[PDB]
Amino acid sequence: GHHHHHHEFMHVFDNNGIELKAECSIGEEDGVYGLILESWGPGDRNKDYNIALDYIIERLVDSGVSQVVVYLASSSVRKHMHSLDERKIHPGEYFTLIGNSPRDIRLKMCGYQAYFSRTGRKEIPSGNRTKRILINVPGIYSDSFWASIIRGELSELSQPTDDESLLNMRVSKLIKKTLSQPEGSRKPVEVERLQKVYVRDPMVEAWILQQSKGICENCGKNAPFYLNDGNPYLEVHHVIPLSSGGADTTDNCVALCPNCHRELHYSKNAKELIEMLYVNINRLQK
Amino acid sequence: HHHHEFMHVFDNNGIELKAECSIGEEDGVYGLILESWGPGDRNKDYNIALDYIIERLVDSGVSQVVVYLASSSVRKHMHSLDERKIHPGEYFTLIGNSPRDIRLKMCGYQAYFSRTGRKEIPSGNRTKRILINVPGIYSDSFWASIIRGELSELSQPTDDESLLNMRVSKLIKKTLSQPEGSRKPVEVERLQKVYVRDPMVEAWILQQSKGICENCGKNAPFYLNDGNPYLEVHHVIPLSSGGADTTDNCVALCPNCHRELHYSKNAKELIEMLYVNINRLQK
Ligand SMILES: [Zn+2]
Ligand SMILES: [Zn+2]
Ligand SMILES: [Zn+2]
Ligand SMILES: [Zn+2]
Repeated sequence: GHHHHHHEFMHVFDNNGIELKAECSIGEEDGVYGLILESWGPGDRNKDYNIALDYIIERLVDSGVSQVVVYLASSSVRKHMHSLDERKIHPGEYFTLIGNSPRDIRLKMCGYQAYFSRTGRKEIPSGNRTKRILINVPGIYSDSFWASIIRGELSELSQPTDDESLLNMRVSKLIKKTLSQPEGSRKPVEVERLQKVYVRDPMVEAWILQQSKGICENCGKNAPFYLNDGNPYLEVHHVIPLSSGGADTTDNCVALCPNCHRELHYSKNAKELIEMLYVNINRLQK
Repeated sequence: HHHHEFMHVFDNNGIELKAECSIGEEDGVYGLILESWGPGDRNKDYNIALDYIIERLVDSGVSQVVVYLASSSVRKHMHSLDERKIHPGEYFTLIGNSPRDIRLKMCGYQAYFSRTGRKEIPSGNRTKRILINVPGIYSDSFWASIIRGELSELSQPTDDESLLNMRVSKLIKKTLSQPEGSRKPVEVERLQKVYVRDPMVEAWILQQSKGICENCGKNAPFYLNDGNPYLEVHHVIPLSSGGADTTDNCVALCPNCHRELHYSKNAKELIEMLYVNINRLQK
């Protein structure tokens, strides 16, 4: 319901539950979804930008978010830069929050905004450091997650949930802590849900599997196991995902073993392997 | 006002036969229009292609057809459909020991016609342009399945991942020309039934594995960002089947081993070996 009703801006709450002068919103823009922090304006409109950003980073880390992706989201940048790889403010595919304190992470984040102008990228970080920005956590499409980050009341890490992205996020943090044997649920709670899924083409899948000849196209190795019908098991992967508006065509699909298909989603060196395949496989067109 | 979807008849393995046809409507009659075995070996394997058609028609419930001559000479010189009908009786029935012997009956009737009209002595061609009509049926997708076999049904796109797998599995057997596909696929909001899952259970299981799988020995395929070893937790008795979300019903596996327990037929035996090796598990 984003039509006929002028959406009002949400404001980030401090640790005492009190509203900050720091406009924000939760939404999707140009294929990417997350928290859109509004810019520090002329005449001190969003005076608490920096301190509000400190709290967001703080709360993401305590909720188990290790890595994020921050995009430049002022109206000019989105016009003059059409790709997602270029609108991102930081080098590498994922900005990590693990290393340092929330202020240090923020200073750096605010710093990388200065390397942008309205035409494009600058030689030096001379620009403004308090622009409109979009913070993406990969895998997370939940409005309630971002709502809690703005609100300041977070869920406990042990909290059960139906969201599998939210589960993984919490586990990734729980692995670092010493866990005693948890009791669990002998009768787990089922829940009806809606999910968005794309209609896929069996011919594009089937064509890509035949051409592979049952060998993974990233690593050189052959398929791990065989199906009941006798065929080898690989998994077809869209190099430009369908969530990010990619095509369902043979010229951006690739057959991989389960392990490599996982590598390309989550690995620390995932940017190397995705470019590597655009050289090797000549049908793959970016 | 005639419409046509042009095709070649396919065999059971998806190979394009030398037997061009169409799903068309001509003079009110809608059906499969199989082109002639030509003057210079045009449509070489007409008779082969017609056997598949007769086989598929019988497989899909059709026992009766009407066959008209549809050559442009006959069209001109024979002025009613009733005289263009090759067989006596309202229908030609698809019954016999073989589709081939049925085809010989059907083509036997064709010999009783010249290019200009009906022939007193059957001394004519047995391999002519004909329209195979099934009155009552007006589906292109029905005739597409008669023309292309099971390959036309299996090629249909879907959101259902289980059905997408059944179809893909069967399409790997067939020979396939290049698909093209869609450059802007449609997203569907569909209903789903998921379970509320405990992250203490999952995180405990991943800790006690120490980065190695519980059916193959190997380490994690890659180290996840922030240095974690990448494995996947899987419920040995599914939550669908009344499985508990407990440490005694979970195992850590690499993606290869995870898919192996799901999609193999030999998975039902792999499960048994987890109860032997991993003595934590209860059932
Ligand atoms: Zn994929
Ligand atoms: Zn591989
Ligand atoms: Zn599983
Ligand atoms: Zn394994």
